[PDB]
Amino acid sequence: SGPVPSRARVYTDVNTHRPREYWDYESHVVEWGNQDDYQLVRKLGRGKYSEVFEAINITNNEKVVVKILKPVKKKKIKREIKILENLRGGPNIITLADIVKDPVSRTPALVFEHVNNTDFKQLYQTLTDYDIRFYMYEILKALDYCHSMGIMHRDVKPHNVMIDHEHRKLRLIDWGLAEFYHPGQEYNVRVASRYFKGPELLVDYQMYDYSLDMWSLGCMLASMIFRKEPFFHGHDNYDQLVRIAKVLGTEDLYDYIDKYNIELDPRFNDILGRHSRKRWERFVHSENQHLVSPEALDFLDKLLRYDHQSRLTAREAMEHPYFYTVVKDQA
Ligand SMILES: COC(=O)CN(CCCCCNCc1ccc(-c2ccccc2)c(Cl)c1)S(=O)(=O)c1ccc2ncsc2c1
Repeated sequence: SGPVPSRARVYTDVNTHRPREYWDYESHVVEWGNQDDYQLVRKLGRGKYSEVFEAINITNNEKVVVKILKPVKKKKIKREIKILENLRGGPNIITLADIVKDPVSRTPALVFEHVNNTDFKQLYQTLTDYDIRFYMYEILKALDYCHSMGIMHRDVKPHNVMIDHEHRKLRLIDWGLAEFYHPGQEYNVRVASRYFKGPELLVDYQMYDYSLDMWSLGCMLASMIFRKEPFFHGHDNYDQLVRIAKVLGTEDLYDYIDKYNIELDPRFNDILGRHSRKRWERFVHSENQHLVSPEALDFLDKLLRYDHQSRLTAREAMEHPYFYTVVKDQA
């Protein structure tokens, strides 16, 4: 039998209609810029595959961020660089400015345009319904753009969204897990961070697509409006699907595995159990009411859905009533 195949409801054949070099990144030659142009100022972060530094380009004296990579397969470095190049100049997409090798350490280093990230202290406590609507709109601009350019990000989460609230700016970053959509293709499922993995990942359904991104956007929206970070708080990959099941109910889950004839690790059968889909109102309190609205919950419900094929698209999301004010305040 085997799993039932799936296509993407949108942007399906986008990459097919492009020159192979667009998506066949293994093909891609990298021209190394001059590592002496940049001097590193201070470390900004550390993140498993990369370290990040603020640095200055002594050619012209512009501030800049350098991401020094830890060893990864060249094919994956190529992949990140091609996607960044393909996406450069796109809405709220980080801008890759240069690529440099240390002459000795041989570690590759991506250089980006400087963007400031306002502290999560000043942010979280002062956001308000409006600001969240705004920035969710900004994220959807990026997701619709990358999806329309045949790319799925595969690691949407707070840590990969930078907000410069002084200048009401937002950038979607860390494209090192993004990959190109191709109809037919079975992809690796152990991608994204645990709280944001869609159910397709958790059940080992590999023929997924851009729709994966929309699940994690939902996971973000959820923890913002209910102020519950992370929203689905699983202790391991299995229990993660249990946390979801405990909100979205087990009935819709099994319908999903049936529709796509997915083989569930017998392990899950003894852990999922029987659960009702919960109404959103039991996550609402006094402390968070001000972010929760009928439109917020309609929007959220239409992202957080086991069946990838039935989640909103990025465009659909942008057209939802939840954003009616941000689309008018921007015209
Ligand atoms: C390894 O990474 C780190 O150590 C942290 N980095 C930056 C990440 C900062 C975390 C951003 N979280 C803020 C955030 C994001 C989204 C929301 C939001 C969610 C739902 C609705 C509306 C908003 C919120 Cl509240 C906060 S970082 O290293 O310094 C850094 C800085 C600049 C830069 N430029 C290109 S890559 C890069 C990396």
